[PDB]
Amino acid sequence: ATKAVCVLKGDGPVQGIINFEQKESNGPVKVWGSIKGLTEGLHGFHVHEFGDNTAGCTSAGPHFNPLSRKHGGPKDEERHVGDLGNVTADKDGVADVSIEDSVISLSGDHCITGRTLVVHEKADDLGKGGNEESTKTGNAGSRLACGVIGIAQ
Amino acid sequence: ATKAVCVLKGDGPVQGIINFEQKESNGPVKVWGSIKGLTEGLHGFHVHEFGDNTAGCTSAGPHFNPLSRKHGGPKDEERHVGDLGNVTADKDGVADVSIEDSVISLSGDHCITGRTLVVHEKADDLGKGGNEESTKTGNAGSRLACGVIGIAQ
Repeated sequence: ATKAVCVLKGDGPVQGIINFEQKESNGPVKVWGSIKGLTEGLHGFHVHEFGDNTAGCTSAGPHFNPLSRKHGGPKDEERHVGDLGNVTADKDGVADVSIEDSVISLSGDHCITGRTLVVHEKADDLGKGGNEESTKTGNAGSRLACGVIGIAQ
Repeated sequence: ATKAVCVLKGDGPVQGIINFEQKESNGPVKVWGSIKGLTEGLHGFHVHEFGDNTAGCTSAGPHFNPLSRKHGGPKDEERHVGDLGNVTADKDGVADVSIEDSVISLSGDHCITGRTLVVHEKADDLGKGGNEESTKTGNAGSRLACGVIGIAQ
């Protein structure tokens, strides 16, 4: 696939549509779209391992981390595959997403189609938060909204 | 042993959890779950082509038919990869699913992970209905509930 999509929905007002494009299978994935319903500021934006919503966003499980690295920001060398850092919501609760990432893929071993994209409660501390949690999850909080990533047209 | 899962949802009361499992790359895919909120009797059960929920179950597009074949029943040679027949709702609207299919897969050209499972309004006529529509969609009509097929634990 060269296109994927995620419709992000949760228990609250957080909702959004996230588009993925990877026109070259060994090039970067472009991530763009919008999320509304958020508190102002920074929110962690991760790929978790399972496209399982059988019990809400918790059942997506951990970060997508198949190389078993430690948690970082997307620009770190030491990062999970799913560590896509933060989106930023304006004063109106709207987050315009514009990410380019060379670690996630739409195919192969780092393929994220069939897994889950999560927007979290607070900001991802990009591994620099100063406690044990920071280097495992980024302290980003609860899961506000999520959606299994699907093959798009 | 690769596993997949689907949570079905729509604008109405139809809700279900469907599980997929394929022990071996060549082997049969086991499909199993429950669907509630259905009118008693038979409902088309199909894999549609995109994991796109952006406008409800309608985004999911057509049947997953990569081999351009006529619609039939799962038991038929001539069918869509997506053609998993009908599930049966009991008098209380509950469909118990236990299925084994050897044309869908969780890998390869015929992989359904990132695609959409749809439970339809009507019985799918299995291509044995006597009209032009029968042999495209099986006259299963409306999409009651759908969900992107995601990677399970």
